[PDB]
Amino acid sequence: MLEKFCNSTFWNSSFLDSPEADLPLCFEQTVLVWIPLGYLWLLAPWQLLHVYKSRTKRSSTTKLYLAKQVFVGFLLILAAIELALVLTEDSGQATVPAVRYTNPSLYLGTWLLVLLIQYSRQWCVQKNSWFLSLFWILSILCGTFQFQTLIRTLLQGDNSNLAYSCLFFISYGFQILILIFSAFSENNESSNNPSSIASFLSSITYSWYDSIILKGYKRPLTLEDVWEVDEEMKTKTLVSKFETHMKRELQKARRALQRRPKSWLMKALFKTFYMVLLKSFLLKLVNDIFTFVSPQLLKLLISFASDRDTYLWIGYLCAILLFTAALIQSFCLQCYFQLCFKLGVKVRTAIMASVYKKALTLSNLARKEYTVGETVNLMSVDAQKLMDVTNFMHMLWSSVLQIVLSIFFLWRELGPSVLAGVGVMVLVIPINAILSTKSKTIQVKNMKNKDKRLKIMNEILSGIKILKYFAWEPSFRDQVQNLRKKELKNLLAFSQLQCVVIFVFQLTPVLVSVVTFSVYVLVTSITLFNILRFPLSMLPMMISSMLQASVSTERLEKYLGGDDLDTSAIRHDCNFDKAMQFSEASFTWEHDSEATVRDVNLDIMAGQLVAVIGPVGSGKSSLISAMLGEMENVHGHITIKGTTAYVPQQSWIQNGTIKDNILFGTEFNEKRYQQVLEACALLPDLEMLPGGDLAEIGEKGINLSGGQKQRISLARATYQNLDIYLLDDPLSAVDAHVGKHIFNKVLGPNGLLKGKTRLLVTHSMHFLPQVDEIVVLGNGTIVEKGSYSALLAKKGEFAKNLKTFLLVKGQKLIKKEFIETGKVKFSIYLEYLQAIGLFSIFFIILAFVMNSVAFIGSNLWLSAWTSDSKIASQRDMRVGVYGALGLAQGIFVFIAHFWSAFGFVHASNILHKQLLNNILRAPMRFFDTTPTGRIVNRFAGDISTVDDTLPQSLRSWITCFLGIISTLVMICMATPVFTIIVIPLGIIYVSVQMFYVSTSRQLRRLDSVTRSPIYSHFSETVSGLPVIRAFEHQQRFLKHNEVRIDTNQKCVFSWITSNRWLAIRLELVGNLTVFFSALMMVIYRDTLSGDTVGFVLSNALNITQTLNWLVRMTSEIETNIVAVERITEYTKVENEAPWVTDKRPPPDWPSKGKIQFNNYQVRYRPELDLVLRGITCDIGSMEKIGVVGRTGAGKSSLTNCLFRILEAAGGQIIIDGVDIASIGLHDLREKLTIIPQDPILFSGSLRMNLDPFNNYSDEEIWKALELAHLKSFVASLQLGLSHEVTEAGGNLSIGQRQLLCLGRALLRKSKILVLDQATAAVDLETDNLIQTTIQNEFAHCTVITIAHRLHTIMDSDKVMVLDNGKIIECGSPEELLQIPGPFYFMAKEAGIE
Ligand SMILES: Nc1ncnc2c1ncn2[C@@H]1O[C@H](COP(=O)(O)OP(=O)(O)OP(=O)(O)O)[C@@H](O)[C@H]1O
Ligand SMILES: Nc1ncnc2c1ncn2[C@@H]1O[C@H](COP(=O)(O)OP(=O)(O)OP(=O)(O)O)[C@@H](O)[C@H]1O
Ligand SMILES: CC(C)CCC[C@@H](C)[C@H]1CC[C@H]2[C@@H]3CC=C4C[C@@H](O)CC[C@]4(C)[C@H]3CC[C@]12C
Ligand SMILES: CC(C)CCC[C@@H](C)[C@H]1CC[C@H]2[C@@H]3CC=C4C[C@@H](O)CC[C@]4(C)[C@H]3CC[C@]12C
Ligand SMILES: CC(C)CCC[C@@H](C)[C@H]1CC[C@H]2[C@@H]3CC=C4C[C@@H](O)CC[C@]4(C)[C@H]3CC[C@]12C
Ligand SMILES: CC(C)CCC[C@@H](C)[C@H]1CC[C@H]2[C@@H]3CC=C4C[C@@H](O)CC[C@]4(C)[C@H]3CC[C@]12C
Ligand SMILES: CC(C)CCC[C@@H](C)[C@H]1CC[C@H]2[C@@H]3CC=C4C[C@@H](O)CC[C@]4(C)[C@H]3CC[C@]12C
Ligand SMILES: [Mg+2]
Ligand SMILES: [Mg+2]
Repeated sequence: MLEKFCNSTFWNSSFLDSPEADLPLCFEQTVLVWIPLGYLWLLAPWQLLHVYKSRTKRSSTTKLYLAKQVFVGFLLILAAIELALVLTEDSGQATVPAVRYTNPSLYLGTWLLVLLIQYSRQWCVQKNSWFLSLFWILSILCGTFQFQTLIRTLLQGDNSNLAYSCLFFISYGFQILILIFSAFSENNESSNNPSSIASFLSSITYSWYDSIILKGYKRPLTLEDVWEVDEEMKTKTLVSKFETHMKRELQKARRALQRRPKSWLMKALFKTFYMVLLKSFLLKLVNDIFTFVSPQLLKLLISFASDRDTYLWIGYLCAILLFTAALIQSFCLQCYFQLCFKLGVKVRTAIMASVYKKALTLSNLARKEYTVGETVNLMSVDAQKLMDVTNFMHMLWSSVLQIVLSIFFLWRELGPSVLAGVGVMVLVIPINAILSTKSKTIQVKNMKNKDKRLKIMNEILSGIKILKYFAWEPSFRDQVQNLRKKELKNLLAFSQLQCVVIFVFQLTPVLVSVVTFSVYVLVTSITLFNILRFPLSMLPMMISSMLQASVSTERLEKYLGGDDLDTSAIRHDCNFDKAMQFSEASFTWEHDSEATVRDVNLDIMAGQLVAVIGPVGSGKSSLISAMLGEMENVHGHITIKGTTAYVPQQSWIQNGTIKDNILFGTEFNEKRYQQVLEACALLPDLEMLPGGDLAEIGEKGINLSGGQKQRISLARATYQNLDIYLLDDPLSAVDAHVGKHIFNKVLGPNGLLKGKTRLLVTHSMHFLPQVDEIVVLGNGTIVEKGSYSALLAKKGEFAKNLKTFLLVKGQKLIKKEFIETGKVKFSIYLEYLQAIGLFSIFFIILAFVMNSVAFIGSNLWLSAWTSDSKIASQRDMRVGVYGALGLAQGIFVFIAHFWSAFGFVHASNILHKQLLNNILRAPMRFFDTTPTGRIVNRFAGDISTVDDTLPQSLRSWITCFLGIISTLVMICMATPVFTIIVIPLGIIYVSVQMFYVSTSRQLRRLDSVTRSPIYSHFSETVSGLPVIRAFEHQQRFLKHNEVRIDTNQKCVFSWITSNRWLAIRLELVGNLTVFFSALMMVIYRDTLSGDTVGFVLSNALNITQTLNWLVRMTSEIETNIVAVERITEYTKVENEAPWVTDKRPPPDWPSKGKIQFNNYQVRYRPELDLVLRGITCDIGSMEKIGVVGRTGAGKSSLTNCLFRILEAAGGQIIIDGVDIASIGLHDLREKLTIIPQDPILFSGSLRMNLDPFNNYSDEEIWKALELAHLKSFVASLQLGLSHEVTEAGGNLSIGQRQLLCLGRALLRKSKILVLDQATAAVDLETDNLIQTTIQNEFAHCTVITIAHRLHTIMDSDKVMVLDNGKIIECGSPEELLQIPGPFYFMAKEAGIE
């Protein structure tokens, strides 16, 4: 009874039938005033409860909030006085309408709830939310109509409720004012990111990002200028949530394998993030619905102009509806896209952090498979592939929806003829199936080859000094080139298959459209067909994305399910009688191989210093590692009471100052720091360093000697002040004086650690009498355990062994990475295109043009065939000639794509070859100054970007440009002056492009400079896992990674937002221009010719869309070319001396050994000082000489300068009358042999490590191995010589590694040989045997020995001593011992005389 209540008519058809239309007022006084109010009411309580949940604190009284409350209150007072006037009018003995009395009460109750909502919000972080703004917008849109009819009525006649009309006008004015005041948002004393504090109208258009883009345009950006991320998007929250879900899923899925890591990391990811997958799904449906509604509005508008007897308001209503629909669709799409992209960033960050966290606790048997380079791949290429699958996920289902709905409209117009089209769709299926199943395995092969290449590259970058000392560059260059060739061969086939898929996808719709009407027997269309082809053109991108993502997900899931390390063997009982107990323990390094340590049982009380001695390969370090628990238990248990401290045999040094390394995360003191430095005799050397204590060290202690590194490690261990100390040979690199001082001042009967228990493993019998108990290990088991005197009395093996024995100047090292500032130089473009090949470009451009001309000719043929040719064989031919054009355009887009694939690969090949070749020829300063993180980043991320992203962008751009050229040519076919409307549009589109490019490019560069500190930190942690796990400093080594990941996330999020800002601008501009063009033709409704206004609209839409796409394609191209620009920098680095020069020495150049220095001077860097000065000496023919000096004197530098690693700063060195500075580097480094101080071994097999040239047979290798005392161990191995060695030679002990190095140097049989501490970790027996071997083998040679053990140096023709780079004494050892000097005192300290 609506009519009875309002005393009016529900709806009159003739009311709007007149040219002037006016809907009934009571309809508006009801439905229009119900929608807005109800929305506010039935939504209010839920938001009230939400505000109640998040009630934390009250903000200050913002002037804006007070003003808005005052305005609402005055509106409420206006409603109240209107109600009072209504009551007064009704009091005059009359019957007022029900609506006139109910309305004011409804308005009063509404304003009251608004006041509460506006107030309650004061307690929330966002003062203006979507609720009120949407309510205001709905109220304005509803009240527009009422105002229209009311004012019309007033114009017709003033005899009405003028007071009512006036109060309604002032009320509508309040509503407009309130909305205006709402979009404003105060700084709310909030200096954080303005993302949180943002009005809804200012948050749907990204108006809060204008400041960053303005400052980027004014001046180049800076890392400090990017606002920090939101609280939720930090690393810790995602890490915790994903860790919980992944652990639950892994625990659930591990039980299945028991019935037999099967299938997970897809359920866990879905379960962790399933809110974000719902909002995007909801938005996609709305976007699609608006996408299908808009064409109907356009068709109705174009049909309006067909008849000239229509009304006036139809066109304006259609234009307004079109504008509103386009705006809403744009806003929904942008939001949907941003949601998809952000979840992509969240999942990437979670994966990276989880991978790093898992890397800390992997078992040895599982860590032997994944090295540093392989894992660095998983946290770069694989994780990035997962970032790219989120954008094309919902479009899978969305495509099927749009296809089905569009097909329905065809059936409406035509009949079952369109239906038959599904048959072709059925065929499209198996073809994709066969092509995809065939292309999946190629990605796996490519991933494996990339893993191998990076594994080789990392070790190459780590071992640069030995490569140069040995001149092994070309072999490794060829080794890398072969793998690159294999990888490119694999990638080519994948590119071809992608081209075939694209061809099929592009060809199918044309034949479908042809066969739609092919069946003549049977019985805007093309517009929808074209629309329908849009969701059926980008599917190949979807297919590639999910294939790559599936392979990545498989390889990560395999990695993350690795075995842990068992710890239920080392019981930490604080309540223990002593401090160490072994109940017949037996541990093994491998899973189930032979037990390295067998049947060990011993116990040592607290405060006892015991020494562990034995032969090479006995198993001492294995025992200490078992104590740490790095081996797999087999039988027994070990009880440990207290903490532990570790001093590894291979010293590990971090990056930073010496003070930071010594502290190792501890409160700085003064009464203990000084004591530690002085006791470890690290004081004199520290004084000589350029920066003193605050001197930068480097990545692996490159800027240090061996003794300095060992003493730094010992000082750190003694400063940390733990309970149990496990020293593994800490007095090997130092000489007699320093060793005696350290033993008498740090660890011994009277030292710093006089109370803590000490367990030291040693090879020298000098400090044995001052110990408490000694143990002699043999074959992994204890042979004899007793005190010094007892063992000597036993007359056992101990007696036999003893009888045989008797910023200021140079603090800043690493320079900050230089970031190009400004535009990208055209030289980069010229270089890249030149690599692809100029001729190849010509063939493609010509082919794509043929596609366009055919497209144009095909469209012209459509135009001719339409209109019935101005009113059946001719018709049959006209219908028939469509597959010619379709097949033509398909084969043209095939040749273009196919031809491009061959080119891009050839370019990626040339670029990588040039980069590798140039990097391999840099000096040592560049290698020691920059960490390996930057080089690895350039070798992996940029190469992957060049391989993958650039082609697609470049192919896409050429399509768009030719598209406009074609569209422009078609438009200019007629209406010649129409070309003018393009110029203002061109300027408008160019302007936004020349304002967003500056910020987009600089954000890209900043991202690729903040990505390396993540790789640079993952390499120094893996190398020092035992120290970290022994010192229990694990929780500290994760906050650094979290910070380093958050820094990169900060740049990535800001980049994605900038893309959205540009789109919402370009789409708005296109909407506005399209709407403006449509209205003008509406005004000219009487001057139209043959309704030509029909197509003038269709053309405008296509033009704007292509223009918008191009302005988006060009920006991407620039940001991706930045990657090639960053690659190019490492191609023009300073080079060393020429490898081979015109000056060529004759064969057998070194017929004798007559090295003769002459006042040699050398400095390591041009900024540092001189390390060698006044060196004048002579080496006689085939003379055995020995050089001995205190640590830091420079002996290693002296023997290093013979290989031209450092250019001479004055003076010259001659070898048989031929100055060294006049020959090629490979003309000298080739003829000499040297065994470096630090033994470094490559990966692969033992044979490859012995000679990576295949120039020797097996028999000579066996003989050389016998000569180096390695026959027993090698023969006892399962595989004779094909045994694999882990990276950095972790599969062998130090003694075996040194013996292997000696055996390797024993093969080249050169003329000049130099020893550099070849017996550092070798027992005296083996030392004597190898000394006899060297004496009997290198008789016809010149040998230089650098050994701190004077036993070997005793027999030599000349003995040289060094102190600070200056030779002090020189002469025969007998003369030096006879005359009281430094050598006599050194020998007396050694106790040999
Ligand atoms: N990381 C490892 N992986 C596998 N096997 C290993 C590993 N380290 C050592 N081994 C095996 O254990 C043997 C003994 O090594 P270990 O380092 O314990 O001996 P060591 O006597 O302490 O050596 P050194 O005297 O050189 O310090 C090796 O020869 C090798 O067979
Ligand atoms: N790569 C380097 N860069 C800069 N300075 C260096 C570098 N290597 C060494 N030095 C400086 O030269 C000093 C001597 O180093 P060097 O290795 O030549 O001494 P050494 O007496 O031969 O050592 P050791 O006796 O332990 O073998 C170092 O203490 C350091 O001050
Ligand atoms: C407040 C805003 C949103 C209103 C938007 C619509 C406005 C511009 C429209 C709606 C109704 C329109 C009026 C309808 C009828 C007449 C009578 C005619 O003899 C002169 C124009 C005049 C007076 C129109 C002026 C423009 C008008 C007021
Ligand atoms: C829907 C929202 C967004 C906008 C509403 C605009 C409405 C109220 C406007 C748009 C076009 C207008 C019409 C345009 C032309 C005429 C013809 C004239 O002789 C009488 C008024 C009349 C019939 C107008 C009435 C008001 C009108 C229908
Ligand atoms: C309402 C806002 C949001 C959009 C702007 C709509 C504009 C284009 C509409 C609103 C009112 C309209 C006018 C209303 C009345 C008339 C009188 C009629 O004899 C000729 C058309 C003319 C002159 C209309 C032209 C178009 C018009 C000005
Ligand atoms: C199939 C492909 C490889 C054919 C080659 C296309 C060439 C001619 C195209 C592709 C990308 C284009 C570049 C894209 C972006 C810019 C930045 C702009 O500020 C100047 C023009 C410049 C530098 C373009 C020059 C022409 C260009 C290099
Ligand atoms: C849809 C609309 C808002 C898009 C219009 C593009 C606007 C944002 C662009 C187009 C031209 C641009 C201006 C072009 C030139 C200058 C002069 C320079 O010294 C300061 C920036 C300034 C003042 C630019 C500011 C941004 C600008 C006004
Ligand atoms: Mg050892
Ligand atoms: Mg040395």
